Amino acid sequence: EEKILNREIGFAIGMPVCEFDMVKDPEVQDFRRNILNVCKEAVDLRDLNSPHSRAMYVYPPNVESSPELPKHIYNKLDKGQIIVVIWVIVSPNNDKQKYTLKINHDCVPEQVIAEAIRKKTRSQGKYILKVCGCDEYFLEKYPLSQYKYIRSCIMLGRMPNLMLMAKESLYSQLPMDCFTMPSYSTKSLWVINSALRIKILCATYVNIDKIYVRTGIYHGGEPLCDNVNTQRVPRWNEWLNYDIYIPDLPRAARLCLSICSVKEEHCPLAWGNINLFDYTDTLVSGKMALNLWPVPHGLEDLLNPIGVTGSNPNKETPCLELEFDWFSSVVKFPDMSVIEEHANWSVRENDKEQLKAISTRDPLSEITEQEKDFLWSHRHYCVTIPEILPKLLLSVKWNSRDEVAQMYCLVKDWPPIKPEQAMELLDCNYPDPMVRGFAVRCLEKYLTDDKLSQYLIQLVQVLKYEQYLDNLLVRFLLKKALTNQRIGHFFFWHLKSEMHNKTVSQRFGLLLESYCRACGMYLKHLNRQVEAMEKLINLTDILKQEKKDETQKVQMKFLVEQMRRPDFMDALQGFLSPLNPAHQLGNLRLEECRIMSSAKRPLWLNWENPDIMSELLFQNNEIIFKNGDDLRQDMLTLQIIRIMENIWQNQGLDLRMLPYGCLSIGDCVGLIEVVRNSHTIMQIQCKNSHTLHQWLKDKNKGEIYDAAIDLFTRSCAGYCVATFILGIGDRHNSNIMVKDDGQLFHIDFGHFLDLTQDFLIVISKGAQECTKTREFERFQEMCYKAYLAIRQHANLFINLFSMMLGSGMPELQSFDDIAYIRKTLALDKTEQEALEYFMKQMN
Ligand SMILES: Nc1ncc(-c2ccnc(N3CCOCC3)n2)cn1
Repeated sequence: EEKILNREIGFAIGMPVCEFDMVKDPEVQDFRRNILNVCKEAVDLRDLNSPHSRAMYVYPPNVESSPELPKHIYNKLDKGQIIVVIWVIVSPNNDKQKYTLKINHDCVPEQVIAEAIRKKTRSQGKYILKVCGCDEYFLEKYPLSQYKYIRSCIMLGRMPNLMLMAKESLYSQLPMDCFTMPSYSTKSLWVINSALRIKILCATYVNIDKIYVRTGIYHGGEPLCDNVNTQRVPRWNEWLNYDIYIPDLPRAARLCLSICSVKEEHCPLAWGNINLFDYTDTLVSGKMALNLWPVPHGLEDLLNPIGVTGSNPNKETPCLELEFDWFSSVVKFPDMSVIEEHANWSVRENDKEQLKAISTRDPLSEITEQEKDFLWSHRHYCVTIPEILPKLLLSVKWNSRDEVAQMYCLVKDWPPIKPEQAMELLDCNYPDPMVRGFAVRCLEKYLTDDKLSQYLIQLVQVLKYEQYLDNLLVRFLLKKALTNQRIGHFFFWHLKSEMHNKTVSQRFGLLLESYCRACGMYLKHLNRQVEAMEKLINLTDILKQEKKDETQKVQMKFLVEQMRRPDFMDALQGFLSPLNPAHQLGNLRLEECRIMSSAKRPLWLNWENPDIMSELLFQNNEIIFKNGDDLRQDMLTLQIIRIMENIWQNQGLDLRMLPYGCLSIGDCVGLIEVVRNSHTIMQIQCKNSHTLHQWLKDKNKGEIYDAAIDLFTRSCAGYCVATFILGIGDRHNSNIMVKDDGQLFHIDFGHFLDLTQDFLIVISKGAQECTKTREFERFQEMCYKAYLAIRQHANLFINLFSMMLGSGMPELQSFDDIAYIRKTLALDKTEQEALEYFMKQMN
């Protein structure tokens, strides 16, 4: 019954569900019950047009955001038509019959199926089209070229191989749903005319010269008043008085505490932050016990205002007891109507052009005090340039309820903005729940499932910035994960991979419980993925701890011996790939598995593809399992590279990049996708500057030589511009790879935000004066055009990095690290001045 489901949920999260039942925090138990509404809404969407809607949840169409094909992709077609191969399995003997078609690139799946039926019968709608070799279906009326698989075949010049499948054969393999409910289911702040005061009672569990408590009232990372310290001494029993009146406290105000140690040398020993208002909008009052957190490396200040809000779950840590005033009644933050009343009671063409100039500045551009006052005075004209909302929100004095009431009214009527601009309002700079709610509404209105999958790692990270467990953002993400299994799969893994981090364990564990309770039979597939990953984690841990010093041959004897055990073989075969759940990982080809001699000794694993038409895609799936490397920098880099490639493709610049798959599975463990038929530059050379070009010529003889040199040039141009803008380091010949067809790509992105002679000879087709050929001038023009196209999209890139500021990545800890892109992109210069800077760097 439910005891079975709770056991399976526990195995998926890596935490027994009864641990959440034991938590007495009312916010936790209210979240567990209230999130079930989102679960029921999603389950209802899945049964609305059953069984078609159930099939589209499990197998959502993998399409691009727009049906429009860029001019250079349309040119690859034959008079706007594509040649596709439709296969039909005609049992007995499982015989494969192919029928080749030449149809319009925008033909919907049913038109393609009808043309195949016509060609077959020359010797109605109870069929569906599947991609040969993987579990990807064409279940929706999109034009064929919009499907990522088809669009990928047009570019690349490959032939689409689709399979005509009986609609009944798919629907019968979909499970029967249940999603049954679990067993676990005043005065106004503005009338308190006193300044804020908080009593610091005593600190337990605090085993140099003296100790004191450092405190501050903050809104985001910005202090609303000066910091106040207790006396150096531990019992203080002292009331701390702040230079801020209670009615001027914004809704997202937080108390940031610290226990510091003392030409005096100061150092934080522990920190803790408390929301001044709880999840029910009640101002905190009475006694409270805050368990503090250890100081994170590289703090550079006495307080941590960006850090997680709430008491440390480990109650055997420094515990600071605090007392808040009680004003005889429960104090609440005023209703929207009350705020509206106070906002009302609070009240040139050269100026319109000055607002337009400020509006075009990037998120990290400095806005002077004169400019902040200028923007705020024209706050009413600003509703006509909606892209200026983030700049106007920074101009508001958040410690003044008169300005904040007026800002709330402007936000309540603000025109919707594009998702990439609404995402800037979801970083740590904008804590206000009305600002954050506006941003989420822009995402619900305009974010496609495609763009949501693309920006999933920033949206899962910005969940950590929410003040409360139940919020608009988490409800949006969970609804999208519970209505699109491809989004849900990555949503599950992005959360699970952070369960080891205790500052987020509770939030992410509760969110994972809701997801597992409502995802349906996919939980059984997720448990197989989790079980295979645990066997690999334990195995690689035994290798890196016990058999660490033994030889590679002795380690391989142990790996084969461990992997041949029944328990291990069953766990490592017949499960979906966490890198791409559309790929089934059948039988382990142990003869092809090897312990690599690369850093941290990763495992190169090879599994058969059990698809009946595996030969039309890939017969074997090769994945690297790594233990010891933080795959988060690689994830972020590969996401940026994919975004840069789309910016170039859509602007008509055909620069082909290779953002191979890379999923973090937990604490410094992950999977990396093996790009088939690839070799490092060092391998090509060790099997002189003219060696590389010679290897490419031996592999590509004839007309296919021109294609390989062109592809090499384009891919090389994209990676020179990308590595430049991002400041990617350690670009030696073992981190740069090349494919049989000339495609160049980089690997291992351990360094970010800080052209060999062999490539120039390949680009110039063999010439000795390579830097003087016309091919080098054409390659140089590609770089300049690629550089300027990305510079036009700088606000997107600055925002995608800014959302990663609180991930804990050593390379991105502050806005000074993101400022590296402001220098390479030369955002403080003109388009002509930036191109000349880039040209000087290239020359
Ligand atoms: N973090 C990180 N990322 C990638 C690697 C790595 C090392 C060796 N080979 C590959 N390749 C094989 C060819 O396909 C592309 C992936 N990757 C290592 N560490």
